[PDB]
Amino acid sequence: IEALPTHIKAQVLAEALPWLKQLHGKVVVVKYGGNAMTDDTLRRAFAADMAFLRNCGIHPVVVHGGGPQITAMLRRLGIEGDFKGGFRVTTPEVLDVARMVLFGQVGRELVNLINAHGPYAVGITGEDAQLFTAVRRSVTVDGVATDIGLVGDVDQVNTAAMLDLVAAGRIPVVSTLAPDADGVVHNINADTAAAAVAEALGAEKLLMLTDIDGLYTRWPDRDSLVSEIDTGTLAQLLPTLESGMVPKVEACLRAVIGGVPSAHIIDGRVTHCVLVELFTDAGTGTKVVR
Amino acid sequence: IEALPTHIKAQVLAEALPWLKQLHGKVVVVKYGGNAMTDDTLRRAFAADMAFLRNCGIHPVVVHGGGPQITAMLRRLGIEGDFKGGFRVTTPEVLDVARMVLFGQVGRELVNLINAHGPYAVGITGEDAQLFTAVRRSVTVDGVATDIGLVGDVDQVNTAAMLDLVAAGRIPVVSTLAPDADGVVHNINADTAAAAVAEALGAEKLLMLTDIDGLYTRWPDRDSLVSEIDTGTLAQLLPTLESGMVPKVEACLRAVIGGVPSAHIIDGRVTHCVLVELFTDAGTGTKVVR
Amino acid sequence: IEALPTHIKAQVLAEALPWLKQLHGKVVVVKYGGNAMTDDTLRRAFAADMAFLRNCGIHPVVVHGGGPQITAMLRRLGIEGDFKGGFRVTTPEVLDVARMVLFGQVGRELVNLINAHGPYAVGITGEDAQLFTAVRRSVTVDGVATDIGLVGDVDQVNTAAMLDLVAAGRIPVVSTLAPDADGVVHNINADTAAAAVAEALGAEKLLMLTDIDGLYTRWPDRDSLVSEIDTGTLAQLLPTLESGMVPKVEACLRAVIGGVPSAHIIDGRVTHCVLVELFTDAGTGTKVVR
Amino acid sequence: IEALPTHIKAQVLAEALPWLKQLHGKVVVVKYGGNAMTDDTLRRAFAADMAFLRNCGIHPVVVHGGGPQITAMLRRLGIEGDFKGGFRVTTPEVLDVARMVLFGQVGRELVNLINAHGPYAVGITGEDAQLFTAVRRSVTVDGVATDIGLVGDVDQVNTAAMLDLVAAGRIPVVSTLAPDADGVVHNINADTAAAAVAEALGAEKLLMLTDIDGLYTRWPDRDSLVSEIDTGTLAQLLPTLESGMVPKVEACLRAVIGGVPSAHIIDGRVTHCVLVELFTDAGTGTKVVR
Amino acid sequence: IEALPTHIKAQVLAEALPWLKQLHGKVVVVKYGGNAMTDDTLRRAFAADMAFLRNCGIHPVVVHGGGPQITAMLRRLGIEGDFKGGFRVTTPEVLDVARMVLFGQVGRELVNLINAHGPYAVGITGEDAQLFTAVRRSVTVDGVATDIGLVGDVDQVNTAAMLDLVAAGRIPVVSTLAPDADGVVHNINADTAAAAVAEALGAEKLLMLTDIDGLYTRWPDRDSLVSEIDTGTLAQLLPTLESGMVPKVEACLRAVIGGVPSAHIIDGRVTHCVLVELFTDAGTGTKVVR
Amino acid sequence: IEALPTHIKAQVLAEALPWLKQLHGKVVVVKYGGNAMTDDTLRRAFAADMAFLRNCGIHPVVVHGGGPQITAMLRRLGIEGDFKGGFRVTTPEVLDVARMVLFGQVGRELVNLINAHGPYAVGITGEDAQLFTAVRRSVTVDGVATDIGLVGDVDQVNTAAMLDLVAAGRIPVVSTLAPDADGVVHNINADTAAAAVAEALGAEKLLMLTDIDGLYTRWPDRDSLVSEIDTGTLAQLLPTLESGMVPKVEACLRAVIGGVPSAHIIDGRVTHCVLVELFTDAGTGTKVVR
Ligand SMILES: COc1ccc2[nH]cc(CC#N)c2c1
Ligand SMILES: COc1ccc2[nH]cc(CC#N)c2c1
Ligand SMILES: COc1ccc2[nH]cc(CC#N)c2c1
Repeated sequence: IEALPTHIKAQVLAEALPWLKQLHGKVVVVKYGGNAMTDDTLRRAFAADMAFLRNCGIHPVVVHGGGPQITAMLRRLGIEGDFKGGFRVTTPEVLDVARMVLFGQVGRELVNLINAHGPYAVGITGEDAQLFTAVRRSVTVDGVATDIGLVGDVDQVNTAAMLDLVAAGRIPVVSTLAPDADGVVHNINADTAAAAVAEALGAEKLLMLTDIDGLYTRWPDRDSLVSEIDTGTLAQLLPTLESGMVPKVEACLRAVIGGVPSAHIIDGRVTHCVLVELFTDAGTGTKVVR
Repeated sequence: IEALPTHIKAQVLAEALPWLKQLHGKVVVVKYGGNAMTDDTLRRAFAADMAFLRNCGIHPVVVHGGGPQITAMLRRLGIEGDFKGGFRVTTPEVLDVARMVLFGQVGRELVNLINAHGPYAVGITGEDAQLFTAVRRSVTVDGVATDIGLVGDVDQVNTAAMLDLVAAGRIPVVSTLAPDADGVVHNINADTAAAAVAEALGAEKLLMLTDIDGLYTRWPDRDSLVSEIDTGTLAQLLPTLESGMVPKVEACLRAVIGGVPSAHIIDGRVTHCVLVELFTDAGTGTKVVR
Repeated sequence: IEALPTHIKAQVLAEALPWLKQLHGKVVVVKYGGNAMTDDTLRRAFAADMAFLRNCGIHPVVVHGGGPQITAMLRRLGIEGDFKGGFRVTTPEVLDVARMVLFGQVGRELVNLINAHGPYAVGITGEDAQLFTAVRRSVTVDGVATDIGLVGDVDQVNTAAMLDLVAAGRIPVVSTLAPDADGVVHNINADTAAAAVAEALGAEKLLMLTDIDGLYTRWPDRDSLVSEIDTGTLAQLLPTLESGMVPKVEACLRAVIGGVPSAHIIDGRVTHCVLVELFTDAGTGTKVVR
Repeated sequence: IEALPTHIKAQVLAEALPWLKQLHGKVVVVKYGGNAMTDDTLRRAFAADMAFLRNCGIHPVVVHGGGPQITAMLRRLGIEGDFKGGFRVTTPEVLDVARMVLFGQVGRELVNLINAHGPYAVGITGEDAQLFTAVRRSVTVDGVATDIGLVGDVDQVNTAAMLDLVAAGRIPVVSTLAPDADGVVHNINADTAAAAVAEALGAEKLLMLTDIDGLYTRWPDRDSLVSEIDTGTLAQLLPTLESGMVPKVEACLRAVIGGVPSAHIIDGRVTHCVLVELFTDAGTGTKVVR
Repeated sequence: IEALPTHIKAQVLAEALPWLKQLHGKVVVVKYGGNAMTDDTLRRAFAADMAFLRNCGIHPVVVHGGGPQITAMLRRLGIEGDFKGGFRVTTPEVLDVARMVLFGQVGRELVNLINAHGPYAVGITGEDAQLFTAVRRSVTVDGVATDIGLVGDVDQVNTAAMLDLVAAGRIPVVSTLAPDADGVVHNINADTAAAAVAEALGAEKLLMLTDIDGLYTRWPDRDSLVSEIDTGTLAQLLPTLESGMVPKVEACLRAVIGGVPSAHIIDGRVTHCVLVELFTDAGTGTKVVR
Repeated sequence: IEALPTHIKAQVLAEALPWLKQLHGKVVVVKYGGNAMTDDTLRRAFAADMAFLRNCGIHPVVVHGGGPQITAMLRRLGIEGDFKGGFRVTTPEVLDVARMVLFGQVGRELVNLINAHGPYAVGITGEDAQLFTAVRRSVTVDGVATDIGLVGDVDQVNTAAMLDLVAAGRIPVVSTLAPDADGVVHNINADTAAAAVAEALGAEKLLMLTDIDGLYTRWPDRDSLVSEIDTGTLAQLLPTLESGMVPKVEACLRAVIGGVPSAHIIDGRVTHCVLVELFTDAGTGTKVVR
């Protein structure tokens, strides 16, 4: 990268100014998952990008999944799954394992990676300082609403306490597990939790790290890819998308309808995707507005 | 407990005043382990006692072990141990498991128990916000100093950041794992870590929850039990005590020599031991001064 | 009190937790009078109980009477009383004496007693920093409303300035004398003033130290005594009670109707009554709610 | 005062600027006694002058005596005096009376007078919030040091707590009674206490209201009067002055040696003396420096 | 001024108290121009008067004109004027000169004069920290509304940022030039700007330094001069006054209608006019209320 | 700039992180002059670069010259110069013009340019709030020290007040004129003033905008250009450099000897030079250390 003239190194920097000003002093919630989380080079760049934001006076908040890791640990422990539709029933035993893996393993990697750049990252769940609570969610399989155990949605968020942490110059790394109103800890889908914290905290943007270029109208036509779309005409598209796409899209809808100015679905496989989406116009993602 | 006259209910309350005043606004570090951690009734009372302290304007800081739990999980995972002397070699694989169990399991139970009383408890390791670092410790077996993997002592403690958390009305529940200077996470003996945070934070007292009445001069003579002892004549006794006793006693020495006014070894098997040691003279523990 | 097993010393302490949490950070106004004020052992315990509250992070505010002391000083000075019904006409001369005795004698004893435990207690009247004002009250004798001099009710209270003092960790000891709108100092009935500060400050509880077990429905049937009663059915009882009882009861009504959660009439003759009423269920008092 | 041209009304105002700047944000301790305290017109002007200072952002602190009032009350109460030399033995009974008169009568008049201008004045003794302590003083009669009861000197002053009160925009009116180290309240000579608070608080000036023009070298030569004098050559004069003069002069010495820039002895019989001494060069007083 | 008895030096000082209290902690906007700005003795006294206010804890804000100075510099530069009616067309070239003279010359004199008394004065325009903006004003000549270049009225005022400066103990010296919404700097009539800042800042008073005794009903009858007048009956007089008088009077109307308690037109030729108007009843000015 | 792949737009951004972290929360003093000040495209980019820094939470402080502009205005005014050696004698008349041009013209352009990006820029001299003072400097011509009027060096700097302005999120644009100890305003060489504020404020870096590539050892050998040099071996070179170079180099020496970590001489003719020097390694400048 040394053979690039110094006068264009300058212009790409200067073209970040309007987004630097837009984002200065603002909350940005980032849901992190996919291959940006399993490849060492992508995950290092993500950590560095969160340190970037922080050394700009932007306030990143990180929400992480970990689905495959939970599966692998359950298998190492020889815990037999029960399945309704294609969901695993989260028994008390499976919650324990899930909590142990998300907060004790996956979140620790990200904290330590970010903290190679400074004393920034701090891991939390809904359990810590009652930062947020959960309500038992139910799922519908082949038409009928069914219970699949200790799985919930984010209920309410201690907005104030949360915003103090970011003000101290700290980056919350959020494992999505939280008590219900009786203290019973539930596991929350990370895409959903991200949307819910973003709306609670009054975030400026919600970034979705996903394993695709962006939202395709009529997959797999290459002509279908989109830069930007509103909630109205997005929700009208929701019933068509592939199974894996629904969660990333419903979170974008819940967030932007919730008042977040824009939610973004960007390519977690691109190294430094967070930087390209926030500080350049060459975004491969797709932006969502009302 | 209803058949006790109301005029003696009053006196036992009034006799807490001199310790309430002594402890108001002060840091108390509590190392929690043993049966006060595995029996539901004792562990609930401990949680309630930490909420007590906090609703008095005292600042409890909780440091927890978890030795047996780590063993059990390693066995469930079929991870083969390597042993020098009688210590397990903490490989990278064993650290991961240890971190996962201490922070993702054992610390979560205590956080949720305390948080039945309010939004108080918050789990941390040395990794979070770089709250403290570790230095690789070595051990001596049958005379020779030997390496037993990623096991360390607390190196340095972010005293300021730590004291802000307690000031926000929060109870840190500390899992004793911390980066070394190269970011490599080590597991720290919980008795040692407790002594080290206590000295760093300028704690007023260090409480040691242990599975005994107190320190016996010449075990097992019942006539040997002691109420109070200084560092000088305690250190002269250290080479005699049973293997399990050394860590609880060396931490008391490192802490009180470090400037902590008094370290206490109290009976974790007594329900509400923390209350009896802090607010009554009927302590079964043994106090340590210089 | 040493022959009581250490495991019950613990339980009576632990049973204070729910009231400690309820009262942490809250204002409690205590009207102090009667024999809890003239016996050295009771008055010392009261002082110690106010230091207790303060070393729990509770905010006590003390309002005191002094009726008998004023009488005695007037008699020592040979000041002749004028009496309408059974009230003394508070002339300018009698106000001076009253102020001198309440603020210069009775309030000083309590300040010095409390301040044996720390730099806590601070004496004030309505005159100091204009903390509250008075409006000339009139009385009805044998049916007709009559003037009995410079006697008033609390008019308005500098709520903000008052709440700063408690925040500095100080215990206001309030002598109930205050300017009217023309600067003319009036003497205010202490039971009434207590109710009025309690409502102004948003106190959590109002404690009434009185010389009885509690409120009797149909005195002197022992079967008449009550633990708890609301304002509606209390006010319906007011026209029956003994002359001395009216002031303690009307203050409870004005306070709980004013929004104070509960007012209490407790036995000032019991040593440490404040402790038993606040931190035990063995209360001899009687609680008042709406 | 209306027949004075408006162009000289202006100049006398403008000539206050250098003292306004010198005194802005500074502590000025004023000992108030004498006829400036017994004549209604002088005492009203003094009150108004303290409100002046405060509405300039200067920090007045008022210390008051009351010797004659104590005598009169003791006589009304028929309390027999015991006298060694010409001092009254302050028995426990005489302390009580003294405290009652100084704090409950004399200090109340001044508080209410000042508070005709705003919520400024606040009465205190050493007892309140432990603002200062006393040490038992002894006196020498006809050569021998003799005990004359509960009379002391100011020992130590809670400088910080005191300076917070002035910062809240409050004027402390100080009755000079304070606990000794065992809680035993003593009466302190007001001239002495004034010097001691002035030095503790780092006052800019100490003002002494006295019943004379100023310090005369060789009284009663009119040619003897002085504008200014240092400590060295003042102390050399101390053994000559009239009995009543010693206390006003020793306080000036203890204060200016203590580091207070200048102590002043001014004419309490002049209406608005405080204003003339602080904001004009036409001072009748006498200034003291090192 | 030394031959004036010290007892009347005192009374004129004491008669400032009610205005000192009224103005303590309040904003006073002063428009400064005329001969109080060109004579060295008057301008020094004005500077000293602003230091007076500040060393009383009053918050002066200074707005200055400079019409004649701009003319003189334009003439020295040989810049030819264009005139519609009797107004100069402010071209880009004339703005530059105006800004250069007002902010770089006239405002510097006043800053340095005030700052002989302390680190008080600070020069600003609407350009600095976007403290206020301008909207292009038009004028009506012989009946028709006409453009006369880059001349505007104060549009909106950064009230908060402005009030922080005064709180730091600083005196803003305001040159009345400000950007429009496109960044194009305009020159604002100083009388108008003064009224607009006064209303924005919630000033207690607006002082107008002008070259006259006060507002005459039917000039030049000496019997016409007035002490006080409301907005209603003032506005009904506006169409009659001399050309130079309109701006001083319309600003008084815009300010007092805007909520400022009183605007004053005082005699800038009297040395220390600000002092006489604020702290004496011998005002030659004329006060305006609703 | 659109034809550049998005994966290299990312890398140049990511390579700013180590300088972003180094500079976060730090003071950077920038001396601005030369063609970066007279060409519209360069001066706009400079303004934008100062907004960049500010929207990163870096604290820029701008010091500006204006030599040629002063000359031009003096010539337009027909003010005859007096010259000793090749310096103009700054008479009172020339100071006035200099102040008027620097603060009223040159500084206004930069303030308005920066303030197109937000309410950031604020113009000051040493006169405002006494932010810094000057001491009359003398010059040596052909060997002899000679007076050339009201020209000085920065004497002392109100470090605290200055650092508050930057903390409020404001960018001081400094015209280098300041009072001496008698209030007599002097003109200060801008290169010198920049070095002096940088050292006073504890700046992290001093940036020098100059019209060259960088410091040449033996000009004009192209082989002479340097990236980095310490003070020792730089000072040994000072006696050789071209006349225009001395001021830029002596300021670098006074600053880095004064404790500033690094001073930089960079190419004001490169658009966005500030960005390239601070956030890229492709610097054309030359860095100075001890
Ligand atoms: C109050 O909310 C929380 C929750 C978890 C936390 N971990 C570390 C900190 C503070 C630091 N450094 C913290 C705060
Ligand atoms: C502002 O209200 C008051 C009234 C009386 C007081 N006495 C002592 C203090 C403060 C201390 N320590 C105080 C404050
Ligand atoms: C924030 O608004 C402004 C505008 C101009 C200023 N000049 C000097 C200061 C602060 C100081 N000392 C200042 C503040």
